[PDB]
Amino acid sequence: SITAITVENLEYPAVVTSPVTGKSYFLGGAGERGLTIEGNFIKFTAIGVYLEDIAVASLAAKWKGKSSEELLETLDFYRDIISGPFEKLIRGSKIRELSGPEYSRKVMENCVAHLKSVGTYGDAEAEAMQKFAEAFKPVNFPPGASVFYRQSPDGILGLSFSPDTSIPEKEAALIENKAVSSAVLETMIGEHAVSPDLKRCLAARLPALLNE
Repeated sequence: SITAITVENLEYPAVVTSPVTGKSYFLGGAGERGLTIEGNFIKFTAIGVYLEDIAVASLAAKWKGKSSEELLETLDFYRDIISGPFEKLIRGSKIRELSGPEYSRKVMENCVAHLKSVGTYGDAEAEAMQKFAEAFKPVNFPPGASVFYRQSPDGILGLSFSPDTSIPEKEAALIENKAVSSAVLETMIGEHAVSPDLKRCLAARLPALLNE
């Protein structure tokens, strides 16, 4: 009953299933990301956020019967999405070929920013971020290539790279650290998140579901 979303010709299936956890997620939102070079916005990748099907039951309690605008304006709503007792899956597909180290540099920057910001950037998180970086080094993302972030509610971040746009069956690395595990999503729909495109999709699509 939920639609799919195509971003720059890169398609995001309405629903999906993890070959790693066997769980099922539904599309929460999609969008684009890039760089602004002298006023001009140059797109580089498409991003999508999937929420485990059980996420609805969880969110029902506090958000069933809210308006797409009430949601969009309430931070607590997104905190619940970020740190909800379910798995979240984030798929980044490239529009412009970037190397593993190239792509990772910025996101890692935002993750460290968020972590030092909320006072949770210790030796553990630093090392976790080095492992994070380490996993991208041997990789390259030609157009259409994807990166999958599996955010386990158990404080683990699953990392897997795909040559195309389908979910790889094995994960490249597992980052075991609570703070870091949510950092990535935090930089996309958190309070201090730039581009509201994903927040808007979430606020627009969830209401329907939270009623059935």
